[PDB]
Amino acid sequence: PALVQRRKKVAMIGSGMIGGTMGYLCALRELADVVLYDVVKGMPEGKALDLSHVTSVVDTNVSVRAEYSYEAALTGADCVIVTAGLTKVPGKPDSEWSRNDLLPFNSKIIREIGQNIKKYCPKTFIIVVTNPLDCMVKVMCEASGVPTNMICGMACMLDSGRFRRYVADALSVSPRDVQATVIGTHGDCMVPLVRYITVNGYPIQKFIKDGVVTEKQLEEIAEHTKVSGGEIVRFLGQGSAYYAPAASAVAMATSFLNDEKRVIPCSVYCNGEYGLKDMFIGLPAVIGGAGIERVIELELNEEEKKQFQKSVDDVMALNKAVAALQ
Amino acid sequence: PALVQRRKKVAMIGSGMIGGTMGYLCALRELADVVLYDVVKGMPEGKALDLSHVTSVVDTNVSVRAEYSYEAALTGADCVIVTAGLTKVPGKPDSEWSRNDLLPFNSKIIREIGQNIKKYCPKTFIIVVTNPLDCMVKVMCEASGVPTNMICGMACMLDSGRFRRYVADALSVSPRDVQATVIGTHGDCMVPLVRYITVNGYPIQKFIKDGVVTEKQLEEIAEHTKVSGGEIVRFLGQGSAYYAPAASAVAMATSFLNDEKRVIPCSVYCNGEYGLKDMFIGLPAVIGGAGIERVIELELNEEEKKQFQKSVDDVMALNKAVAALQAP
Amino acid sequence: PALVQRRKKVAMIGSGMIGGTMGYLCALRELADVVLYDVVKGMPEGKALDLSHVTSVVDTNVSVRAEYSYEAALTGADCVIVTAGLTKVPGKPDSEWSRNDLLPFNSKIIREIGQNIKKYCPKTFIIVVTNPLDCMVKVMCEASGVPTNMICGMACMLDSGRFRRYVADALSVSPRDVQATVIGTHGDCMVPLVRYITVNGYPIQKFIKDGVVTEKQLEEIAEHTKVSGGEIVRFLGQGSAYYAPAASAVAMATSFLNDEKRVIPCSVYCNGEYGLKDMFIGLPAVIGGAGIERVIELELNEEEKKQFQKSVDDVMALNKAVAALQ
Amino acid sequence: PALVQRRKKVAMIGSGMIGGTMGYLCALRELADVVLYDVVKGMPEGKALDLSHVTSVVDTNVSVRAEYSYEAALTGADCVIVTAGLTKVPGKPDSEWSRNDLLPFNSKIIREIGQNIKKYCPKTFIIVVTNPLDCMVKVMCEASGVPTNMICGMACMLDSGRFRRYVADALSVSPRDVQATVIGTHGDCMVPLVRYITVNGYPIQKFIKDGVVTEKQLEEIAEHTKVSGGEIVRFLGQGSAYYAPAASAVAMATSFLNDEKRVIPCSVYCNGEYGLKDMFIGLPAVIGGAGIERVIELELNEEEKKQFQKSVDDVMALNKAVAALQAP
Ligand SMILES: CC(=O)c1ccc[n+]([C@@H]2O[C@H](COP(=O)([O-])OP(=O)(O)OC[C@H]3O[C@@H](n4cnc5c(N)ncnc54)[C@H](O)[C@@H]3O)[C@@H](O)[C@H]2O)c1
Ligand SMILES: CC(=O)c1ccc[n+]([C@@H]2O[C@H](COP(=O)([O-])OP(=O)(O)OC[C@H]3O[C@@H](n4cnc5c(N)ncnc54)[C@H](O)[C@@H]3O)[C@@H](O)[C@H]2O)c1
Ligand SMILES: CC(=O)c1ccc[n+]([C@@H]2O[C@H](COP(=O)([O-])OP(=O)(O)OC[C@H]3O[C@@H](n4cnc5c(N)ncnc54)[C@H](O)[C@@H]3O)[C@@H](O)[C@H]2O)c1
Ligand SMILES: CC(=O)c1ccc[n+]([C@@H]2O[C@H](COP(=O)([O-])OP(=O)(O)OC[C@H]3O[C@@H](n4cnc5c(N)ncnc54)[C@H](O)[C@@H]3O)[C@@H](O)[C@H]2O)c1
Ligand SMILES: O=C([O-])C(=O)[O-]
Ligand SMILES: O=C([O-])C(=O)[O-]
Ligand SMILES: O=C([O-])C(=O)[O-]
Ligand SMILES: O=C([O-])C(=O)[O-]
Repeated sequence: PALVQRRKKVAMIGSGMIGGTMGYLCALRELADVVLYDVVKGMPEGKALDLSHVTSVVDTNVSVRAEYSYEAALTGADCVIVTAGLTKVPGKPDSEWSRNDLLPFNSKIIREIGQNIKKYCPKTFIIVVTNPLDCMVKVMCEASGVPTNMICGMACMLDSGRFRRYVADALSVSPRDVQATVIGTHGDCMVPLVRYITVNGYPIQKFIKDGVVTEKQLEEIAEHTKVSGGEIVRFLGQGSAYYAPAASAVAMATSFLNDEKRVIPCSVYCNGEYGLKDMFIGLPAVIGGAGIERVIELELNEEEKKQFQKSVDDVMALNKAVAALQ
Repeated sequence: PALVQRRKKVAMIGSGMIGGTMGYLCALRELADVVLYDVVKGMPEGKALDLSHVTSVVDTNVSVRAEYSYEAALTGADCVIVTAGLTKVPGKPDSEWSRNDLLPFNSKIIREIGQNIKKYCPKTFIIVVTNPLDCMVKVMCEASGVPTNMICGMACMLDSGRFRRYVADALSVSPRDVQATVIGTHGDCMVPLVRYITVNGYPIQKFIKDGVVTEKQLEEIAEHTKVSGGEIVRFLGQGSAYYAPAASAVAMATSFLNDEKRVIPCSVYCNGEYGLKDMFIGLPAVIGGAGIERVIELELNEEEKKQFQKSVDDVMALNKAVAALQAP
Repeated sequence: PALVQRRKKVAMIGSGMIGGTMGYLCALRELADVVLYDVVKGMPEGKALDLSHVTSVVDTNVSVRAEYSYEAALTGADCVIVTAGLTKVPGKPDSEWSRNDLLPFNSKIIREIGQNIKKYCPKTFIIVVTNPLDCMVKVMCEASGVPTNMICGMACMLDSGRFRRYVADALSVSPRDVQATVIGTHGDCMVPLVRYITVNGYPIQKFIKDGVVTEKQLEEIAEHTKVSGGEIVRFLGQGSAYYAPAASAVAMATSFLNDEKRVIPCSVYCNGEYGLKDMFIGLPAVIGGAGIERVIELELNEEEKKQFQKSVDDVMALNKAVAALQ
Repeated sequence: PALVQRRKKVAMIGSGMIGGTMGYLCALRELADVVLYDVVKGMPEGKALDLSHVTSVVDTNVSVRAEYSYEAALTGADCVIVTAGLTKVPGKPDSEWSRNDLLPFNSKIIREIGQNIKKYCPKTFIIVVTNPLDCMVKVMCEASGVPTNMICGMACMLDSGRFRRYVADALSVSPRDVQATVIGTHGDCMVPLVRYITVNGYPIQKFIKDGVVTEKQLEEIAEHTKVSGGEIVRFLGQGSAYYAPAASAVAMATSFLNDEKRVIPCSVYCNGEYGLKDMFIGLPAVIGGAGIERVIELELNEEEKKQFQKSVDDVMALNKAVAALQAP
């Protein structure tokens, strides 16, 4: 009869490794109907079929469909997750992999998508994934026109998860009980907050005194955290990480769709925090039904401010660069 | 043919509110086969049937059944969760409800159960719930004879859980991201560690400075945390809390059965921590497939040590009384 | 700021054994905000506190609270599950337990709740649990005035669940893969459809031929199914079943809230099925975002028609008794 | 202290698309520790790292590691899922994609892995995924030497899942409530049992008579089911389906590890069923803690027997050829 409860709808703009994987999580958990969009014809339909098949195997019921027009993909989307763009510069060695070099390639793609979001789903919650992340979020914000609390970028939840897993291993505890955060720009200048590491809220410092972990060891973990993306790029040979990036993005989408109010670091709009304005950078935030509801301005020690400033310079330089392109 | 992968088995010794509720969680998550045991005959069989029906409704497959003998209930249990005993003293005003008053009624029961565990499943992991919790864990340890890392009491995860829900409501965040801990003995002398509260590892002091919450609010929250049990007893009229207590005990059991190594505060054996020996008390610990794999010692400050020390005296006095009064 | 994604809200009208258990399921699964209402004061606040504490323990975030006024409990409820009423007749012996005897006591309670639903949440989905079920849904229908596709009674999913568990045990397979259905009036006249039992879609007859189970065994299971509610009443001593009943009603509400379109037997409004009109009785149905989306009319053999007619007569007499009372 | 509850361990031999995806399910659901093994160097390590990262994101705790020796990968494996092998013959047009063409490229690989299992984890439950499925299960069985109930092939759950999705869409109901099964060999000769389709036990015939679906519609659904694999091969351009295959394999692995006794059609050893001996073919079976605990023989009508006989003839032919060409 009259539909009273409508399933949530998530449009995956870009159906590569991450888009498909996020679609998988949606089908596995029955979180929402899924739309797979991409410029590559055919592939999206193959994945949609494969995913629709998953719903039977795992006894869930959501609709997964491919769409090749912006209008069909975006109309009615409660949340739009963008992964469209390149992951590596063509004809460039894995050792020279740089997220920033992707800017000239993905800038125009993010812009076009945002103009379409503005046209077809101006009230949606946008989650950007495309690199260089913090820069692409701004481009997306300017082109989409959505309120600044309704757009963010997935980056720091992934970096923090990496940070968390390494600490968890060192301590021999579930990463569920390791709170470790990475803030700043998603890249070599990201800032792992070693000082803020807690084990179920217990200061990491005590674990150092009790000899469970050493200061040197934690510093090495922070370093491993910064280069984890490039490490996977090198091991994989082709493309980059997608399982954790997909899981992080969906976690954020979920906190939004279910108004959970999780505390998740991500690339958020700056309203004066740290003296920053009209830009996006990775900071701890609360994601709820009204989108980004809080942005935490942590007190930084000398070393952290130093690293964060460099993170800020990197971002502002990238945004200057995009402004020069168009 | 031969069974190669056997389901885990959790024996609920006591099939009242909490025992039946824990049985429900196992059924809902297909966590393990469940055995319901109680001195009251008839009732656990009714709950076993009800619970077996749940498996159909939620598409899971675990066996849920009642056993009336200790031998049939305990044999083969990977984990034994004890809730057997009284929640309230007969003919006593809810205004006067006290967990310590139960000491005379539950001691004997807990001791008998431990003697049976020693007899039927000495390799099991024991999770005690029966109040007064910290004293009972010790009685259970002595009677069962299991290694000290294979036994604990469920309490602080519940107390921290309450602490967390209140903080989460004051900050408008998911309790998943509030790490608030309560240590000490489960009672009026429990120690809500207000100074240690974090929001995804971020010091609470930052939310205080930001003007989102005040120290005053936090202290009122710790006070609520402490009287949360009695509050529910008074509201309910009969019995006490069971939904969160059951979820707490099962989360601990799951961390054991799956070797998750989650960091959950519970009543654990002390062998030097905080200067305590031969006793159990609420402390942050790591629960893994080897039982209590680690007992965390926090750097308490003067005021905290004073409150913890009061908690220590209460349980030591009671343990001495129990030993003094024990039958040969 | 502006809330865009709002959690679903389910009101439990009646906070005894079943209302509290359903609240438990909502909190454990982060299914929806919960409201506990009851005529008894204090108790609902006690359970609400206990349940809110659960969210922390299992890392979910939903609001659980007690409300004493109908206006507070019902306003905004996406779904209302009614368990308000008695489970046993005061003074009557357990051996003489009957759902039909509860009619004089619960009919007035249900009618009042219906009028309050009309007033505060006419657009909600109503799931009645209070016995005598099929009769009570009718009472709720007339008093509430909601669309005929927006009200139903929970009973047969529970009866079928019991039916499936017993069959599952006889065959040594997961109940997940046993399709067993009970239709008719929730009572001694309920009709377990032995002939329609399938194991992952495979006819039960083949298993009979393979000697996995005998026809006599199936018939005894059908009988056990019929008397399961009383068997539990007798074993419990006080009250009746609540774990499976609660799970059954939440499964129904979930199929509604997420528009799953599950095929769940329940008490639904008849528009001519079996020649039944202006009444409610248990039949297989499809529950989705638009409430009862389809009612399935199975072909019945001679014995089934015979047993079903008794089911119909049972409930028609009950509805007759109610019109005489109010 | 001593570990008492050890996590389950699943070894993905072959860490391509399906192998990696199954590891994801294990990490997402905290089902078991995972070992990613492959002959391609580096790639498994990249995926293991990425999957270990997932555990933090979704708050679970299982170990995910890459292993380059058969011994490290296989020792202690409760279950081994083999996806090692080719998906398409190089240089052949997608329009000419045929699973049987893979036989000469994957048979030796499957045999080797089997030889290593016999040595390193003879008590494991083996789930083969590599095509051509039914023929590879037999090679694995002979090479590995495990009891016939401890090995099966994943295929019909996938085929049946596609079958169920299409029917569910036609009826506008959840696939959870559609029981549709495909038996026979995983290929063009697979048998979608249209006549056995039920909606929560209710026969599809009634929906035809009531005008909800048509005979042609169901026929197109059976046909669409048979060609689904190739359909995705052609759409994707490179490789073949992996999301549903992975979920089907892990669902089977889970029924074994949790002794759920789910009724899942899969490639199982035949000892008389439908008159077949010494071979594997897709049939409904019960998967539990003792591996394949029952194989269901369905009554087939004339047309079904004709089609099933056709799939039987295909696999027996191949099994014969494989044996003739096997290396000493
Ligand atoms: C911030 C962070 O943590 C993180 C982590 C991992 C990857 N990424 C980035 O996320 C992006 C996606 O990675 P991936 O999924 O592995 O990549 P990949 O598998 O290559 O898929 C990108 C997809 O987008 C498609 N595409 C290209 N142009 C367009 C366009 N105009 N409109 C729609 N689709 C288009 C492309 O055809 C392909 O299907 C890359 O830019 C990565 O660098 C970010
Ligand atoms: C530590 C903590 O956080 C916490 C929280 C809530 C309740 N509790 C305590 O946990 C216990 C159980 O709570 P409940 O389930 O609500 O209580 P309740 O519902 O009364 O059930 C206790 C059950 O144990 C049974 N019993 C009594 N004596 C024996 C015996 N000798 N052997 C076997 N069974 C027996 C009794 O018949 C009843 O079915 C009480 O002692 C509570 O105070 C502790
Ligand atoms: C159909 C089916 O399968 C099934 C299964 C089990 C129980 N039931 C019935 O479901 C109902 C609830 O069972 P229960 O929860 O176990 O029972 P119980 O635990 O007694 O709770 C019923 C609750 O409703 C309350 N109540 C009474 N009158 C009102 C009123 N006017 N307004 C609001 N609340 C009121 C009462 O105070 C109590 O808290 C009974 O009628 C049972 O017979 C049906
Ligand atoms: C039965 C069924 O339903 C089904 C469905 C989909 C795919 N499959 C088959 O499953 C297999 C794997 O598919 P995929 O994962 O998508 O493919 P793909 O991603 O290409 O991975 C196969 C992996 O195995 C590796 N490999 C090759 N030889 C060996 C060896 N000797 N030892 C260890 N690893 C080796 C190879 O390097 C690659 O990483 C193929 O044979 C498919 O045809 C079966
Ligand atoms: O951005 C990336 O590619 C990463 O960190 O995985
Ligand atoms: O011990 C108790 O009863 C409590 O805290 O709920
Ligand atoms: O209605 C009942 O009481 C039952 O069947 O459980
Ligand atoms: O076997 C296959 O590749 C399939 O059917 O997906």
